[PDB]
Amino acid sequence: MRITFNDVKTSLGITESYDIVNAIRNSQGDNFKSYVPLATANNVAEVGAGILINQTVQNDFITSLVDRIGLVVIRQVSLNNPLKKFKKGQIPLGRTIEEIYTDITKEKQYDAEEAEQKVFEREMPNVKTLFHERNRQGFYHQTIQDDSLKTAFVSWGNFESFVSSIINAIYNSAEVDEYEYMKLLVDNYYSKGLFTTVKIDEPTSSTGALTEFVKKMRATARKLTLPQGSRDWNSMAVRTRSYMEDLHLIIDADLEAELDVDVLAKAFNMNRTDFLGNVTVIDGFASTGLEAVLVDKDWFMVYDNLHKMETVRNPRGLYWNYYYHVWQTLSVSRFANAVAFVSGDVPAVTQVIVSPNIAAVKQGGQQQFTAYVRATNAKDHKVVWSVEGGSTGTAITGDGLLSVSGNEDNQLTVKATVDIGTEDKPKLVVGEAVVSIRP
Amino acid sequence: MRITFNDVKTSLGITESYDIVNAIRNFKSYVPLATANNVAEVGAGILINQTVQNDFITSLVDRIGLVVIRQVSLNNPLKKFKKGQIPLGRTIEEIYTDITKEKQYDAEEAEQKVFEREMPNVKTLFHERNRQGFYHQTIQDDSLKTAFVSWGNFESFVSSIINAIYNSAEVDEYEYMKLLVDNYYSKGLFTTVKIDEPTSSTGALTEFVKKMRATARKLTLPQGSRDWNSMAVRTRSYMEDLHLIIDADLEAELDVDVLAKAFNMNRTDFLGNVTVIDGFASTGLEAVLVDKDWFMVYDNLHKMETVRNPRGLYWNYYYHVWQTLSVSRFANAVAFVSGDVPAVTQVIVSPNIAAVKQGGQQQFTAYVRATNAKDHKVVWSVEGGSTGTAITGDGLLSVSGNEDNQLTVKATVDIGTEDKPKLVVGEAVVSIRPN
Repeated sequence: MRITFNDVKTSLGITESYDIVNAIRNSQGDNFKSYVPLATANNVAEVGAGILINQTVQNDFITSLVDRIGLVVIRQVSLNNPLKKFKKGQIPLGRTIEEIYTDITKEKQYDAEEAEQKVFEREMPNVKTLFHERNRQGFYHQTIQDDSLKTAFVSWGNFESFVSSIINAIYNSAEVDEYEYMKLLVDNYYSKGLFTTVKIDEPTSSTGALTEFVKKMRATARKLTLPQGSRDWNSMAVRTRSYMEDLHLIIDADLEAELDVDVLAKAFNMNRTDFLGNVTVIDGFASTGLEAVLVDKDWFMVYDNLHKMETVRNPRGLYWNYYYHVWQTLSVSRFANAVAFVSGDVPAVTQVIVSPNIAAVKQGGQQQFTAYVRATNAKDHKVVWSVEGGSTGTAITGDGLLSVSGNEDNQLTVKATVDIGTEDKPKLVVGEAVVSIRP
Repeated sequence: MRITFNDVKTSLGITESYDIVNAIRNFKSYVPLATANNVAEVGAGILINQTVQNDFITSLVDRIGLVVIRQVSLNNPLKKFKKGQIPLGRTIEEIYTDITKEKQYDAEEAEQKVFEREMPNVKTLFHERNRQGFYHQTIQDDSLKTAFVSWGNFESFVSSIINAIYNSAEVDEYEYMKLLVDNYYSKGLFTTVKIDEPTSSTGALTEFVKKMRATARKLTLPQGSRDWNSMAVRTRSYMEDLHLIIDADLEAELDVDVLAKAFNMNRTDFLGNVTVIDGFASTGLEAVLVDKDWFMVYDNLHKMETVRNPRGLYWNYYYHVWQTLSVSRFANAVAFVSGDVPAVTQVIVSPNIAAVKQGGQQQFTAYVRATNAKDHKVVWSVEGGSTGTAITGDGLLSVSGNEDNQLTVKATVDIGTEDKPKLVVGEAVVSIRPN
């Protein structure tokens, strides 16, 4: 075991542009005339960028002696996840999380004559539930041959520094992967089309477009925080409210650079033009038309289940193995407000939602379904209704009222369809709910 | 085979939770020492880091499982054949003085000789069979984290990790016993009795029951039989010490009653004396009746050893059980076969191995284990090879002088015909000492 290299030049990963060493020596009033008086310029130009591998150099006075290393420096770096503030506590027990939300009811009219026989009747509350599952299990592996690593150092201080460098690199890898996994949530959430999209033209195109985007964001942020709530900003179409201090706007660096260079510097009373909520900056989104995402604090459903470290020793090879196990759940809540602020060409209708997604109806029972259409334009749309139960005698009317025949037992799917395409080229956006028959 | 937390609770002198592990291992100031309702504290302390978790789980599984399994494997139904650790210096040999008559009082006859010895102890060697194996099982970190929610989950986890190994070992013990019985029958030291397919008809069943009763009454004769047993050494057995190993089909066909009435016991004390196995896989063997001291087992060791895989985040624990099985050559053992067994099974020489001088004589007698009342003649051969060293037809062997080799007396019985590819013989070693 003796690794040795020979016949290597100090220009390995070098792609020269104009050969400054030659450019200096032939100048007549050029910009390089300042380096003409320099005597030992060639050596600096040769080894001024460092070298990748070093060879044994004999001393210039006594050739028997060999020049030695005079300084050893070990570089360290620490990396962090800027989205780590969006995390929550640990859940050591269980692999799933259940989320329950209850909605508002409908007002009735006072009637003493009819209150004398319907006293014991019942009204069922509107309650919805969602589930989140554990979806990340990984580990990081590193080996350390401390016994054979002693030949590379002459001082005991650098040995533990070098091993701690690897130990810290493990955690740096974990942090980087955690950041990427958290960004993947926003990316795939936009990919699935569950965001509420606001159409802007282009941020980095003109000052007018930039200030129009600012106005649109301000109006949207104001609309989110109304005391009576709204159903236009969450994928579950429930009446919810958000607070100004809990609103986070995620943007990229180019956007803030354009903002503060163009419209913030030249603005008297700049507090009337800047963003409202808490502003976070990242290195851009993977999606095409995404510019800035406005979300609620509760929108994130990230949890960590396992973070452990294990060590193994090999008595034969004299080395240590380190394993770092990380288990996590990555999820997003659909009960929180979320705005996409997209700039490219978007469809007229993004999605349609049926308010009751889970139904439990008896054989002769009835159910009511309401449809909410997320449209990107001021124009309206019409919704058609259909049932794929499979049996005869059951059907739903145009207003979403269901009638079920007794002599049937199967899964029923209620589909609401909206047509957004032109004639001869149909384009449909559909939403479905599952109904279970009870005997 | 169905052991639960009650079994470990009775095996140990404790109830419910225990802190002996953290008392005996720092590790003390890592988990709470209370036996109160608190379980989140103990769970967090156990799972606080991998070193402590591994130490606790290893100590627990090793010590507690060893103690519990060793306590519970000695209470199985076949415990009367089970002994403790093997005694030192066993010499793997059995010695048994043959019971003889008493000499009549005679002063004139006695005054001639007073230092005369009486008889050799006609001892033999053990028939042994060693066993060593392991089972091994795995436990995960998930179903250790999800075991401290309530105090019942922990005991359920303990029972789950014990029961599989315990029942596997209990099942394997019966198989090892069956293989030992099969090997003994293959050797052929059982004394044979002919029956005819007890399950073929109801008459065959009652014939088998009557034959079993007659054999038991002959075996339990107070005066001694010498007819049974591997070698004719005149041993007697008692009624309550007879143990029966019978096939599953035959046991199912037979009723619990009348079979017990064939002996002097009544059902309740007969279920503990009858053992049922599924198949013998040996020609036509049906049921074997052996003495209580015929079969013995000594447990060399039991051990639990654990190792953790951190790449896969789990543990493996191995249970190694080593023990030896022995069968006595002086105990009664009747085979009760049904088939085409030869008329003569084996000829046995009573003197067995003997020592003689260069000019002595020795008397050899033989016992033939014949399956029929028809008498068979025995011919004596000297083998050996010398001049003047010969054995007559009555079994008297005379050793000639100037002899240096070791001879082997043989007794042969012919049960063939004009073409006789069969020969039953019995060998006897005679060692000569110089005069």
